[PDB]
Amino acid sequence: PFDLDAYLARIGYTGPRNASLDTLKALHFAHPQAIPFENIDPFLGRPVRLDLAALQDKIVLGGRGGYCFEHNLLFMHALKALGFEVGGLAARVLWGQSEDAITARSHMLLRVELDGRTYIADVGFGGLTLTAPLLLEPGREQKTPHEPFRIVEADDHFRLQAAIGGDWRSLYRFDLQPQYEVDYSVTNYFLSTSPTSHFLSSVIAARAAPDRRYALRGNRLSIHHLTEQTEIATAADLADTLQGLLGIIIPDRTAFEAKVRETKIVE
Repeated sequence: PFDLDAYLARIGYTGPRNASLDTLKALHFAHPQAIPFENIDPFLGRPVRLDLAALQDKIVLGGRGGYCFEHNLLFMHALKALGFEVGGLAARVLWGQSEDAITARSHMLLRVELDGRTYIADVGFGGLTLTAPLLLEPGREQKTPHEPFRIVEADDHFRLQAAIGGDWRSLYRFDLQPQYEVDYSVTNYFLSTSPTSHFLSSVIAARAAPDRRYALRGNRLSIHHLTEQTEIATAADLADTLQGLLGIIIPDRTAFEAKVRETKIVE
């Protein structure tokens, strides 16, 4: 039982409620501005629950954010409640540098079928949040409220890329294998509890705005203008940046400052 009314209020959406491309675009823009990307719970060693009541409690009622499964499960339920035809996908993250040739299928996105065309939707990528749905058409450069994006087709996957700094940079790679909640729950368990997850060893946060994007990785704050960099020197500063600048909830401030020391994010 999904509370569509509460969700649209959480994201500040007052437009028409229907299963149109105009609506999908307004939701895709509004969601990552209103609901931050963050791993506060995993960083603090608390569990991430993916069931729908737990998601609404945390994010909608509780005003918090989340990482990809939390964002995209939520978006999926809302789109389904609005009457969109929607399925889960999974992706391997290519953004940044990995110690793996092939990285794990650690990211979730969505496919949306609109008048017999396939779009992808993804309001939960931490590296760089997409702010518009994208047509699944290889090669085609697609305008969004922020950067241009494109999907390229390789041997047996699609790669989503964004135009950043004059380069096409790959966010992740995916195929069309369908994913269900049970599949995400396995990956979620790994990412929120394995000592090998970077979601446990550091803070990762992001939020979109009209003119800019905010990104925090550990002690590095970046503001990307439609690019200011601050290095955060202390746990108190990190917490103030999270809570003040980024609108992120820290549910246990002393456990937070204590974790920041253990991980030496700031040291």
